[PDB]
Amino acid sequence: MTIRFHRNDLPNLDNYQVDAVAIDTETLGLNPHRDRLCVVQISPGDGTADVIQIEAGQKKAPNLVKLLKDRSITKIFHFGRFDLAVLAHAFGTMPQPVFCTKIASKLTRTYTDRHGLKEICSELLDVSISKQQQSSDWAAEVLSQAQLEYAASDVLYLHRLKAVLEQRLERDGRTKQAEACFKFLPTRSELDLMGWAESDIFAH
Amino acid sequence: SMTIRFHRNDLPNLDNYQVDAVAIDTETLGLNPHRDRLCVVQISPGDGTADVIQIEAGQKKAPNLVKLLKDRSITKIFHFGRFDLAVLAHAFGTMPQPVFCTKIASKLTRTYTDRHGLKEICSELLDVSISKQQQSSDWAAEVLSQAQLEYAASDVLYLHRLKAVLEQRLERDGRTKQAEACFKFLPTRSELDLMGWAESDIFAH
Amino acid sequence: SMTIRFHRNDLPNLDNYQVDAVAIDTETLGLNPHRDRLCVVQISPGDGTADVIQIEAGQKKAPNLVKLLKDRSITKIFHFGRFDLAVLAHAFGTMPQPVFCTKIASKLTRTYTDRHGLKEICSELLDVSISKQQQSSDWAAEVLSQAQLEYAASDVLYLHRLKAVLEQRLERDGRTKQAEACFKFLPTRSELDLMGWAESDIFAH
Amino acid sequence: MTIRFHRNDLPNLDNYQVDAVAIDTETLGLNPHRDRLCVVQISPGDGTADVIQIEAGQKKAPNLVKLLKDRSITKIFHFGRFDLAVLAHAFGTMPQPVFCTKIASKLTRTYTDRHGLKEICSELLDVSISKQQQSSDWAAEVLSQAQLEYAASDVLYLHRLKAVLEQRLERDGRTKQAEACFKFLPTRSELDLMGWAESDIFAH
Amino acid sequence: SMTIRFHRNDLPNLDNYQVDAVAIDTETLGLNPHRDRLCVVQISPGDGTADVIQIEAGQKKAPNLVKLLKDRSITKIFHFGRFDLAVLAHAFGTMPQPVFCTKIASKLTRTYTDRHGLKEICSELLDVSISKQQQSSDWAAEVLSQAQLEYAASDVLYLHRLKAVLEQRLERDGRTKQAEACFKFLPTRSELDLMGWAESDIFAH
Amino acid sequence: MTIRFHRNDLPNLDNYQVDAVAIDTETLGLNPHRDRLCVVQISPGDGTADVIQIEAGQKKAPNLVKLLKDRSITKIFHFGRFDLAVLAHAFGTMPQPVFCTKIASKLTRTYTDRHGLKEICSELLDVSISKQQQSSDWAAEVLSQAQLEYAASDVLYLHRLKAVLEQRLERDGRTKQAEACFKFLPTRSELDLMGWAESDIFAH
Amino acid sequence: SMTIRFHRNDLPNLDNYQVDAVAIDTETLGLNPHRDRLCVVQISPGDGTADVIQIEAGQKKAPNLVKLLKDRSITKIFHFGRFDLAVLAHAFGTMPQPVFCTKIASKLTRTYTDRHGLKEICSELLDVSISKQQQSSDWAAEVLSQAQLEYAASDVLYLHRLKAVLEQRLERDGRTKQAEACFKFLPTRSELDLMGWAESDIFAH
Amino acid sequence: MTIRFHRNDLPNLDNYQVDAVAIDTETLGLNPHRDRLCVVQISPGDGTADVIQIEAGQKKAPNLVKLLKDRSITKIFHFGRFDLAVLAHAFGTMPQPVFCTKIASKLTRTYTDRHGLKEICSELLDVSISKQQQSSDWAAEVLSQAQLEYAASDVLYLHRLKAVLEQRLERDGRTKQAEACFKFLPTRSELDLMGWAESDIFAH
Repeated sequence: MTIRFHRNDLPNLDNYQVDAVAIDTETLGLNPHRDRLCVVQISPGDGTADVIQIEAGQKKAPNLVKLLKDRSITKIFHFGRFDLAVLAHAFGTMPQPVFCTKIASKLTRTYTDRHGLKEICSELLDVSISKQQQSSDWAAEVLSQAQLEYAASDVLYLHRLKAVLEQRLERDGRTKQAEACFKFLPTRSELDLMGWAESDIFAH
Repeated sequence: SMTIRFHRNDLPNLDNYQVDAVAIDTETLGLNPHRDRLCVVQISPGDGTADVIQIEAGQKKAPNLVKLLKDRSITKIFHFGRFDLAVLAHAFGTMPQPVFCTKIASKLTRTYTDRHGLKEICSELLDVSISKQQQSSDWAAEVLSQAQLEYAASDVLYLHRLKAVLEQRLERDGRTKQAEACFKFLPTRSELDLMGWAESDIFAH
Repeated sequence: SMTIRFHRNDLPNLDNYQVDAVAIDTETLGLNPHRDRLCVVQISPGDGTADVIQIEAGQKKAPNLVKLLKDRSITKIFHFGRFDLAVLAHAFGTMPQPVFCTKIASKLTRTYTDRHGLKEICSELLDVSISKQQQSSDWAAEVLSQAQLEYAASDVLYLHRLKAVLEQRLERDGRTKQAEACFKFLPTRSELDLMGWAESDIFAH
Repeated sequence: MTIRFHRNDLPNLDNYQVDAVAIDTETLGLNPHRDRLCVVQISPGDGTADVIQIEAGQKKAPNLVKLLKDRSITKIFHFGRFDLAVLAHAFGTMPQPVFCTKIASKLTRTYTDRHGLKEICSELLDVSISKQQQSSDWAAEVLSQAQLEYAASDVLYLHRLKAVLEQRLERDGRTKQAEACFKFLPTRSELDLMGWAESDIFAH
Repeated sequence: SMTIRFHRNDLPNLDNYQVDAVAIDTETLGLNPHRDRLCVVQISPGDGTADVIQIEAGQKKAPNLVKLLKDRSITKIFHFGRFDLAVLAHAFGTMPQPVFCTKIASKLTRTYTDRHGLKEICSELLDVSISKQQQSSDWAAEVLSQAQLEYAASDVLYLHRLKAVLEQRLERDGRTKQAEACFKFLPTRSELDLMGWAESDIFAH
Repeated sequence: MTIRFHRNDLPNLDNYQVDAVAIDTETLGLNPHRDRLCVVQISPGDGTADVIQIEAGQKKAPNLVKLLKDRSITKIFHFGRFDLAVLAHAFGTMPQPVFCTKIASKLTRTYTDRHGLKEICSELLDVSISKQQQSSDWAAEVLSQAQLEYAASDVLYLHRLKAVLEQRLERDGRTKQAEACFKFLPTRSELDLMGWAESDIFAH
Repeated sequence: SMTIRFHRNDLPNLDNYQVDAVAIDTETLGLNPHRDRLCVVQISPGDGTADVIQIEAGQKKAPNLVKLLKDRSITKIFHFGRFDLAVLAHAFGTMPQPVFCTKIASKLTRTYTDRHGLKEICSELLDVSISKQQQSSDWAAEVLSQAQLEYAASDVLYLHRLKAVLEQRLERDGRTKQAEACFKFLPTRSELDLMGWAESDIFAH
Repeated sequence: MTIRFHRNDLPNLDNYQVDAVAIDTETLGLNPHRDRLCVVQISPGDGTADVIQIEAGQKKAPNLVKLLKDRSITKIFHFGRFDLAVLAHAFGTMPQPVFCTKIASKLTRTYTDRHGLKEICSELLDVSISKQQQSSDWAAEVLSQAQLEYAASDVLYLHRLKAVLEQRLERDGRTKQAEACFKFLPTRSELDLMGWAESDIFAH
């Protein structure tokens, strides 16, 4: 497991001369206004990962933000709706464009209600990772090796999941609808930050 | 009279529709577009008049209406947008765009209430009285009554005026861009309903 | 008057019942056929008149009524079919057939509403006003009031007219064969209720 | 396990000179209008099974359809309400007459709320099979040996279950009511396709 | 007037209570007997008159009332039996018995309804109009209004008449013995509420 | 395990010169009007049990009924509300007087919501039995040794449970209330047969 | 008239507020203080008059009002205390204290009801008629109508009178100290709502 | 495990010359008016515990009550809302001031809904204890060694949990709000005894 650890930000973009990046975050909980960003994990898709410890009160991360702003780079998430809100709230940039493997799973894996990251890693790639846990204080001053490996596992496979899901979207005729969902997803996250996190804006 | 113009099948021409936005609603046999056929299309150019078009069973074409639905320079205004877009696309094969939905705009501006129905916003924003949506009409009946024509017309006669108020409120409260993104997605939301996700929020965790 | 004919125990003969379809309802002491006895049978031949028959406690026979229930050439029309078939079979030992149920027919045609009660369909389809089903009558009382006779009669006076409208709608919307299969199954649905499955949908996954 | 694999259709009816056949299907999910038919599995009741891979867009299966139409052949299902809708939607013929082991179980095994196929195979026959899973993309171009065996297991025991359930229906006095349920079941499936899949048509 | 007699603390004597059954209700500060004190006891001998007794804060004794509660030759009739028995036992130390509860009797006879409130049965069985139970009175107030005295009296003025009707119906429908066993258990049901099982059905599986 | 098997009825009351008997039943399910009585199991409290197979349509069991009618003999149940209804429906006699170990548990074991027979056997006596199962067709013509042992286990310990629960009722001051519950229980079962099985008659 | 005084932004001075307790309510764009801005502050000194203060978008200061909110010698009386304290602290940076909440006091005294709204207690305790809280006003509108000023004033004109009654009842029923502890905690309850626990009971098991 | 067992009360306060004590109780169940106090367990925070068996009808415990009344001694609980009500009901003194580790957990461990004592002992201290059980009659005349050890485990770690939680409250900026919750908690328990145990007094 090739994991590069950083404080605050990537040191440069030497490993990020790519057209897509895989991103996840760790926080103090599910409420972005209450629960601060603690870790950003990111992978170029080459089987390596960067795990970035974010300090309390940290307002800037310029190299990461360059990637988030770069419209030629697709930001891949599984927890897209959540992570986009957390990243926009932390550093002021709503990342775009995006691909969400959970939305893509919902639009292709029509035979199940299980769309978690552990499930799709196992089913689509035969890769074993941990489910999302509730046992870590991610604001701890020192993150353990186990925590770095957990964080890295959440981004090491997103490019490969996206490739499979793209094939299935084309096979079953839903590529254009998925793309429209991805175009809307940054707004869905903005609406969550604005005060509609518990409302489906499209409900009757 | 002059307020309501009744037609069979389609608009007769587009003389009244040389406009930048039209207001649309539909009447059907119920809430399931695959089971419940389109029965009426009601449309207004925003001038205080309305066209009420009776749609026949099995009707696959309505070329003049469809020109308006396809015309990207004309905004199609709805209150029941998610539903009506699915019904219209299923009936005639064109997903209307671009759109403005007064229900979504109400949800993003009238933050002090959970009541976003058409009767409520007509009364609150315009002091206009209309009927709530009813469950008492067989809209596939051979003969539509004058009361039914008036009910259908009332659902489109005020949408331009509501849109004007709601646009001002979206700008005042800083939500114009988010509303526009919702309107851009709405045709896909309706497509997903027709495809089999009508009971699912695609953005749920 | 001439509209309502009151009887004890049974019809006196079948002079008014030389017909191809009869309309039937019942009054009981409540919703549980094993606990709550049959108290009234109301029946109409479809000519704007009704017979209201007071049933005694412990009554096991009603031969003239039962001839009609058994006669396969006479369709028994109900609105409360699932319930009334169970009550009648439990009381007199004959499961009536064949049947037409206006509630099932309403569910298969009035696809724009969730309101399928008898008062609603009488008003909507016929412009006829009747009372909704009430919870204020001890139907086992020794004396039935004129108001009670009128209420019971109103539940059967309009079923032929409702059936005519609903048959037309089933044909219009293409569901005649499915409705007929529901009517064929309904006596078994009522038998299953009496057997102990009253709270279970036998077709559930 | 004698499994005969086929593409599209049975090649002939040489193995189907019988009075009853056992049928199940695999699909992309629970919504017949969205989720296509992917596999038809069928057994003559002799301890063998045919597993038929159905192509995307496939409109015909003439030998299978002959069996579905043949009124002298009872079609046995456990998932009857679902499979009848799927088969009618795929090929245009509503199979009849039918026997449903789940309905028969509900009418005889009055001491339990567990009416799944795995449960009744174990209880009535002491046979072990897998429960219905949510881990298979049945639209995959190549089905695995494990998938063929899973599909075959769903039809290999239905004749034997029907024989036991018929004895219990007669013992407890419910044969005629069960038969009326089987006569109505094709209509129940038609009503599902027509738009009433979430409604009990007999509710008050 | 002569219909309502108002008293402080207790009945003045038992001149009006040389009877075989009395009708009782209470008013309190709410539904929790440990928190919400007894404020009024209303009682009638069944002759169309009622005594309304204001109970003081901290009152532990009411000897004349308590003689009636203890007297096993006098049936205490309630509609709100489960509640009032707990309140009275908590206030004065005597669990009243024997009892007849018109609500339980209604549940065992009026099998055609889920409405077993006092206003409903007064109207249906006697054609008597009273108020439903209200939530607008501070019954611990220093001064009780004439309207409050009339409300309290109305809750006991009709219980003998209801009991007579309900006894006849219990006999007609064959449930007298089961009702009597319910009445025998009711004081224990009230004791169990005071002991800490107020939210539990002790007979649940 | 001393188990005496019988068809239809006890042959005599030689083992029942006692002041209390422990009783349970097996049936085709939870609805006494639909689901017939199949087994009566009974113990004198001496570590032995009688298991009585009841035939379809059986209307009499005179020796058992003598015990049910005998007012000098307490009938002990754990499933009292159910078993009393089943026995009264089968043979025409509502047993009395009774003691119910489930009611007694609810009135003493105030620290738990678990009042099943397996739980109280383990907690009060350190005895291990099976929980109530849903896998047996109790109307089968031949009951297995395992079924006889299961049925016997349900009555072998009720006298001992009653003795413990009586001590706890006296310790915590609830003997009189429990006795009133036991006096009412036959009526509660009658009301179930009469049509109130789903209603708490004491509800507001 | 003299009953309602209208102001922009703040009170003009504190001539009417040389008092030991003030009554306060607010109007906003909705229930979420982070999304829905403060639009009106209404305040009364308890003399049958009220000040209604229109708050501008983006307003961060209201120095005269804030002096009252900060003054520990002045009790701030609310009915909607938990909400209004959060709104006021979010708007101007001061958490008002000390406080008296008539809703909490009602819950601790009116133990016979689950209705603790302002309209209900005004009617029951004072025989005063006001409107319930409405969902029909855009309180951020440029122009507030006379009817809106009257509605806002009615929410503060009676709080001193309600507090007087409720204080007497708290003493009568022995709950003064517990109520005071609730009032002391209430500002923290409002802070916890703003911090992200608005949907959580912090004292739940 | 250093456990000192006592009947009725501490014999003296020789082990309690401390500024904070850790307390829990065992009872006959969750309703303080119905279910009597059976055990008080208390620790000075030095790795020892006192387990005090409380008799039926016991009205006094003067040495324990001295600690409960002493305003210079913080009473630490995990089950604070419950234990405060039980102690006040038993002996007449509402303990104050208090610290509740469950409230402190809710205000710091924002990434989880699991705030039980077993969970926080494991996560914050790597200490293993049993969860709260429902298998003990705590009114038994003789408590077992296992019961004494269970009771002691509930107080041996509360001082250490409080120290960790205080650090987290300061780190995340919630010390003052937590202190106000602790000041209100005795009133919350009084309101439970008064008749509001099922109501959130702050609800709209």
